[PDB]
Amino acid sequence: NTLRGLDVSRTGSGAQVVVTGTRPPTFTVFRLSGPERLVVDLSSADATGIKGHHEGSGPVSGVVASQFSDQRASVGRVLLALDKASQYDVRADGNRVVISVDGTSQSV
Repeated sequence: NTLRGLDVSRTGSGAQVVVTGTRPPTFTVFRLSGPERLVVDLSSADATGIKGHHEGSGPVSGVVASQFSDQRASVGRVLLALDKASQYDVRADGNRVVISVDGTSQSV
């Protein structure tokens, strides 16, 4: 597999989404509106997270995942419907890709 685990840490200051994988992931993150959404596209690996979204995540209303094929390769799209406006921050560390969804406060 490429993606081996997927974790969501809902908290009031920021919700963290973690995607763990066997190789460093190429990704792109972007926004959509009507409804407010955050979208992550993952290459080589298609990471799908589901049923991990708690009914009390202050940020994430829900998460849908789908993979599409490009030749023998696969692109996975993760879609997070939101409860409030976010400023996402994404960083990689080893085989983990971290996305933290902050509200409107970016630095203390």
